[PDB]
Amino acid sequence: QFEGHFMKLQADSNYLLSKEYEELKDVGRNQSCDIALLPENRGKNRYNNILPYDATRVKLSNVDDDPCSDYINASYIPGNNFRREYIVTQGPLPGTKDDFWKMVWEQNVHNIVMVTQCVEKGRVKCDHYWPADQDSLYYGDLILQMLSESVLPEWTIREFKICGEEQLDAHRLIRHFHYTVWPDHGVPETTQSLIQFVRTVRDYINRSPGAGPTVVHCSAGVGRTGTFIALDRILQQLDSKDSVDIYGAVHDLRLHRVHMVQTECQYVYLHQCVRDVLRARK
Repeated sequence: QFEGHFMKLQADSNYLLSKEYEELKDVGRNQSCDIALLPENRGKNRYNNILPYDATRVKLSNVDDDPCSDYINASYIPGNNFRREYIVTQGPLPGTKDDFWKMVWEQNVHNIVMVTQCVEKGRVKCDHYWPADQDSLYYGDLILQMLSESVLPEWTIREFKICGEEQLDAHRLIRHFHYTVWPDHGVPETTQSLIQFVRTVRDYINRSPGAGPTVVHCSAGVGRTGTFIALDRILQQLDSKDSVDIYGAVHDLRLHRVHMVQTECQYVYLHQCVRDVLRARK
């Protein structure tokens, strides 16, 4: 049934697909971002036009001295199973790296997804915010150590040990999934690459049932990040319900954070992924 739906959307040079995507443009955008606009938080945002909504931002534990110490450019995102299934965030800045790992710890994060390179087309997109070697490093009051690094053709998987400096016995294993082949222009050259990356991450998410939200970020945490989350949601729907609601998924993402699935081309790519999964099965 999806195949016929997608064919009708593509008819007349994607007329109905484009109309549907444009129907989403205003979704969620009347929500305030006043906290992110406070002057004390100005240096904490990578992009002026990509701020979390007050109603869905992730809050850090407040430091007794600074009233704006609770701020990070990050948003809760629902999935098929939980209201706070993901946390989406920007590529950390040098000045927000400690806040990022504080959020990871406080939110009980066990899986982090990164869908960007640190530098692309000579432009800085994300700071290298994890250890480069096997030696331990403090990020604020949290000790981080890279236990392993596995470089595969289309992504890299790292294992980190994290623990607070007070309770060295109460450590946690974190997995980091770095998608390394998103091209400098457009969307991935194949659907198979992001499908299989998503399936890999989801298999690890399903293995940590007590974990907090899965962190997902790119540079701004909206375009590639929203494509990853939408694809994760609809591949689960396809395997379970045998149904698929791409529009509803992107709509729900937009309610929680601006620009999720930021281009029509990314919206098309999601439809092509579903079509390709179905075709491979028929």
